[PDB]
Amino acid sequence: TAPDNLGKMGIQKTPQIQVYSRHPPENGKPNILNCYVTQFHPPHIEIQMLKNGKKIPKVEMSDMSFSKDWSFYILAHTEFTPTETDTYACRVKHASMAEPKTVYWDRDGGGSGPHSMRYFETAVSRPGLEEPRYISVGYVDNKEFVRFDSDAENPRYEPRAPWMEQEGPEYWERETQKAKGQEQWFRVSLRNLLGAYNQSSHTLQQMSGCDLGSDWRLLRGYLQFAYEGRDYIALNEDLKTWTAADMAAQITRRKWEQSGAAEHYKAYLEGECVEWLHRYLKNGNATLLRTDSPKAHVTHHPRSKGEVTLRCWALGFYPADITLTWQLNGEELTQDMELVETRPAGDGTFQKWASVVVPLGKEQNYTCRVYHEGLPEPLTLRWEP
Ligand SMILES: *[C@@H]1O[C@H](CO)[C@@H](O)[C@H](O)[C@H]1NC(C)=O
Ligand SMILES: *[C@@H]1O[C@H](CO)[C@@H](O)[C@H](O)[C@H]1NC(C)=O
Repeated sequence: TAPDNLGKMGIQKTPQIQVYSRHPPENGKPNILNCYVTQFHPPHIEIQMLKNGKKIPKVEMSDMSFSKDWSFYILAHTEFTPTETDTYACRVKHASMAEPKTVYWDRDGGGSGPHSMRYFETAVSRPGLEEPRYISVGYVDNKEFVRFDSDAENPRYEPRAPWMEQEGPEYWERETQKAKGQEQWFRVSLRNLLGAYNQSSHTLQQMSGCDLGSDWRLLRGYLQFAYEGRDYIALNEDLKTWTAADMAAQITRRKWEQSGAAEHYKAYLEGECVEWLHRYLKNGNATLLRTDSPKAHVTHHPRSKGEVTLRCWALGFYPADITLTWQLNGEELTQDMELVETRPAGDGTFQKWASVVVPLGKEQNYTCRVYHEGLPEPLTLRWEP
């Protein structure tokens, strides 16, 4: 259930690109190629996937999520069957870069833990058009489940997970009406903010949600806003007081203090947010509460006559929480270890790898350990000659 805002309001980051396959690539066998682009702002971006320099058709996109620091995520993926000589790339156009960036494919909560709900709301003012584009994405445990997009010919909240088909029409009508309210709220706020910062594209973001534990009781609630991808105002953990990021947001804070806005959101986070997440978790039991254990292996990458890189892979796991660690004769090497952010592999599962540089001839004294709730015991494995 989406939040409902009350009183209104009173820079570029270059993307990071990762290109990888869902399964270990075998020539002539079906697979999925992923292009995972993160940490960029503004959200507008153009992504193409290439095979031998040719645009690949029917590329799917997971759109319009963002992280705690307000920078945007996107996942582009397409099924493909690789062969030995083909070359594959991902080409990204973003306003933070002078020219397009091409990255080539190198062939070398959830479950039983805590749970959370989030609504990621973004309005972007467009120069050639009147109204801003307003998008709302709802998430349960890293899984998109609802979406509203004002660029739709008939804008409406739509189900994005199969267990939301269960909700009757009055649910969708009620959520959609909230979205239209939010759209007006964001539109007038964008106009106020343009004056407040004395400006002449612009972005306004909201993130709201509740965190639950394993007992499914409220751990913490959030309600935070950003302008131009930078903190503006956030509701503190007490759900009573506000933290303002600059002098403009201080004016908004005192206005929202006079009007008791914090209590309106406190009631949503403590009651509605918690109770309907419970229902979503139970309706989506088979999907959200499953555990898929990781399959793990170690690869060998010589770099000179004296040194080699060992990379510990974990594939096909759900939920996303996982711990990869390297050890040398029993003691852990976390400080001198190279990791990659846990990444989605395009089918509901996730991937991660961790690497160390070791002297050639001592590979057998290094061990990788994998911790995952889907594993009855932690996995221990080492490079196999
Ligand atoms: C999920 O479904 C199974 C089978 O229907 C049931 O036994 C289990 O208790 C359910 N889990 C939760 C958390 O509702
Ligand atoms: C390293 O590996 C070898 C091979 O098993 C072993 O003999 C040795 O005790 C291990 N540990 C150290 C500290 O050398």
